[PDB]
Amino acid sequence: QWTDQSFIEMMTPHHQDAIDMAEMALQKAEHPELKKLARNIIRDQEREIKEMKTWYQQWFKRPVPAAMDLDALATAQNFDREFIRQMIPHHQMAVMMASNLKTNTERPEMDKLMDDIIRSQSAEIKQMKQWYQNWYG
Ligand SMILES: [Ag+]
Ligand SMILES: [Ag+]
Ligand SMILES: [Ag+]
Repeated sequence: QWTDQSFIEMMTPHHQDAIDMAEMALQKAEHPELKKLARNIIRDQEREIKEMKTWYQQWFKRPVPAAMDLDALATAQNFDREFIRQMIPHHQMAVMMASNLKTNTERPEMDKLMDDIIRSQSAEIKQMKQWYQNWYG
């Protein structure tokens, strides 16, 4: 059961992990589709980290207090395959957390953010699943 506070505390580094992996994709991705996805992840999730940080300090009067395998990704023969393998369940975790917080929060800021996370990351999961089939199925 997430609260606004615990959600931000956990979703911030969770998002940062996705961003870090997407950054690696800018260099190492094989398919242009994956590079485009990576750019979207960086743009959307950096923005959301910024919003969460701003709100956290407003609401709690203090800054946000400080799981994926980048090593495995960097050495994979197929970067895109390993990226998808890790990013799908990572995204699924975000969707799960967001869906729960949506039922717990009273804040319009969080309600809208949850909708964005659920919509965008669900769509990206669908894309990645199809690409995986096309490329490796
Ligand atoms: Ag996240
Ligand atoms: Ag993710
Ligand atoms: Ag979690």
